[PDB]
Amino acid sequence: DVLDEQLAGLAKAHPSLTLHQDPVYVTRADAPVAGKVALLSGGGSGAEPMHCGYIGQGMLSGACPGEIFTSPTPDKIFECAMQVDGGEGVLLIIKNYTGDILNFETATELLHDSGVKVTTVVIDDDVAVKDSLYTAGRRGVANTVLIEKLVGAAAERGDSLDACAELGRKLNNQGHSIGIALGACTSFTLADNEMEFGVGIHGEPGIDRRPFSSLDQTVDEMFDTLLVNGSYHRTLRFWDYQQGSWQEEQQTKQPLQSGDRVIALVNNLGATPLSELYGVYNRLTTRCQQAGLTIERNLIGAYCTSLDMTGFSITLLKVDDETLALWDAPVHTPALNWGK
Amino acid sequence: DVLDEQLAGLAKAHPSLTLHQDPVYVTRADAPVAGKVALLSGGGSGAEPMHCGYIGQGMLSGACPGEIFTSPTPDKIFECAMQVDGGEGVLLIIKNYTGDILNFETATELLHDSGVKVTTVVIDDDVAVKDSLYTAGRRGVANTVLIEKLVGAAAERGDSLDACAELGRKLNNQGHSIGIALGACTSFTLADNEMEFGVGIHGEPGIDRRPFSSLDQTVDEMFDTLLVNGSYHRTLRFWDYQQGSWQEEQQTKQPLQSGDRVIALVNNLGATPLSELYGVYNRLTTRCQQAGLTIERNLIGAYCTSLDMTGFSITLLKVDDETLALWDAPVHTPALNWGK
Repeated sequence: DVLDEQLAGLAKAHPSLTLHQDPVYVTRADAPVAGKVALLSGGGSGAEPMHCGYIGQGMLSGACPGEIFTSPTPDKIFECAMQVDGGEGVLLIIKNYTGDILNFETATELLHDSGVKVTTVVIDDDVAVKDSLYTAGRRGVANTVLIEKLVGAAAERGDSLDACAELGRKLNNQGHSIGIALGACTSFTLADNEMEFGVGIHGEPGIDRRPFSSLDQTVDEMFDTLLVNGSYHRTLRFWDYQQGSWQEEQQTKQPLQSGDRVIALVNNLGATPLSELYGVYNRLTTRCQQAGLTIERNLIGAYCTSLDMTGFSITLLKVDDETLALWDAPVHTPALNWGK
Repeated sequence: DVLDEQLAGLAKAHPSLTLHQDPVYVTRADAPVAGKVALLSGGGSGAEPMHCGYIGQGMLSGACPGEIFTSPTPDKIFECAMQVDGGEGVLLIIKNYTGDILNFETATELLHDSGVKVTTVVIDDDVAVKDSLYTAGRRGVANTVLIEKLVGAAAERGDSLDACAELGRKLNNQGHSIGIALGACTSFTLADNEMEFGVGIHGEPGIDRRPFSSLDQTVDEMFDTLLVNGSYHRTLRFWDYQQGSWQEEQQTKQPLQSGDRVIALVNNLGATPLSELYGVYNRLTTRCQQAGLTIERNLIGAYCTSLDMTGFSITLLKVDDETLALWDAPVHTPALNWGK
C-alpha cells in the first residue's frame, strides 16, 4: 500500500507522466510518440528518481517499477513496451542483475514474437566486485543515468534502433563507477569510522570494510580503484532482432587513460548532504587533472539511490564531441531538465 | 577547512558562478548584471542548495555563506551587495534568525550610506513555534525558496526595487511551513517511532516530541497545524530607502482557506528518500482537495536542508495568475532550471 501511494504521488505531482493499472507501469503522457525509438528501463524500487524521474522528452518513454530491490515482473515490461512503441522499435535498458536479466529477457523474446522490433543494452559499470549477491559479472549502477540521457538524446534526434543500441553498448564499455557506504539503508552493520568499500546499491557487500579517515582519502581510493579495476573482459547477451535470437558477444573495457575527456557523476546514495558531494567533486577534479583527464560535464546530486543509505558514488564516462552534443541536447523529465 | 573545499567544489562544478575571496561570497559570473534589481540572500551553511544553488538568471544574483548554522558576517553581505549592484538597487532577503537580522541590518544601513539603493524582505514562514532558540517571532524556512524564485522572476522581467520588495513582503504574508524530524542531523535525541513535531532547520526543538504512527497520519497533523497556526500578527522591520531609516510595520497573515490556489513544496530535510516524499505528496493533495485548496504547482525534493537530518517539511504558498506567471518564467540555476 505504501508503494501504490508513492506512485500515485508521482502521478499527481507530474501530469506529464501516466500511471497505468493492471499491470502497474509508467509512461510519458504523450506516448506512443510516432517516428522515434522508444526507450524503456525498470528495476527494483528504492532507487528513485531512477527510473521514473527519467521519463520524458529526450530520455525514457516509460519505466517499470518492481517491488523494493526486486526486479519488475515481465508482464509489466511487455505491457509497457507495447504502450510506448512508436513504430521504430523499442530499446530496453537493463542493469546487470540476475532478476532483471531473467525478466527483461522473457519480455524481449515475447515482444519480438508479437511483432515489436526490439533490442537490449546491458549496463555493468560497477568496478568493485565480480559475481556479487544478485549478479553474474559486474553490477549496474549510476552510469545507467548517463546512458539513458545520451541514448535518449540519440533516439529523440531520430537515430535508428541499431544506432541507439550501438551507442548504448559503446557507452557501457567506457563508463566506470564505484561507491561507498558509511552506514546501511533500512540491512548490514558497520563499525564507527568504518566504511563498506565498493558497496552495491541493493546493500550488497563491497570489496571489504575498511577505515574511514577523511573525505579526500576516500575519494582518492575510489578514484584509484576506478583506474585499477578499469580493465574488464566479459560476455554479454544481446537480442539480435534479424535472426530473432540471443547473440553472445565478447567485449572488453579499457581503463580510463591520460588524455581522455569525461562526464563525471557524483551521486548521493541517499543520506549524504549535498555540501559533502561538492567536497567530493573538489577532490575528484584535482585527481582527474593530475591524471590528465578533462571533466567536460558533471552531475552532482541524488540520481541513483539505495533508499536512505549514507554513502556516495563516483562515475566517470569517456566521451567525445558527438557525445557532448548529445549531453547538451534538450531533456525534459522530473529529475533532469535543460534546453528548449 | 572542509567548508573551503565544498565551496571550491561548487565553483569548479559551476563555471557560471564566481567564488570571491577576502571576504568569501558567491555571485553570478557575469555580475553585476546592469539594468535589473539584484537579489541577494545568505545564511548558515548546511542548508544546501540554499542559497548557492539558487544563484543565477531568474533568481539570486549572489549569496553569502556563513559557517555551519551561523549567519554570515556583515563584511560578506556588504561586499557581495556591492559586487551585484546593477544600478537598479539590491534587495536583501533575510530569514528570521536573530544573527541574520543583525548582520543584514548592519550591512543595509551601511550600503544605503555608500550610495546603494537597497531594501529588505524578512521571511518568517515556520508556523510551529514563536520565539525559538535563535529567533524572535517565527523561523524562516523553505518558503524562502519559493519567494526567491517568484521575486527573482519579477526582477528579471524588469520590475522596480519597490515592486520586488512589495511582492516579497506580500508573499511572505501568504506562505506557511512546518517540519518534522524522525532523527537529528550530525544535536538531539528521539526514542524509536518518535518524532520532533515542528522542528527548526537548525535542529531547534519543535512543538513537542510525539509518536510516529504512520506517514499519512504525520502529514495530516502537519497539514492541520498549517491551518490552526495559519493566523499570525507581528511587527517586522524594513529599510525605508527614501527616508533612510528602519521602518516598523505591523502585518497579519490569514490562514489558508477554501478557494485558495497554492504552490506546494515537499522538502527533504536531508535523509528522507525521495520515494517517501511522493507518498507525502499523495496525502497532501487529498487533504488539500478536501479543504478546497487547489495545488497549482509543486516542488518535491531537497530544497532547504538541515545537513543530514531525517525528516521533511511542507510549505504551502497562496498564489494567483500573476504569481503563476512568475512561477512559469524561466529560471537557470544549479538547483532549479526551466524555460528558454
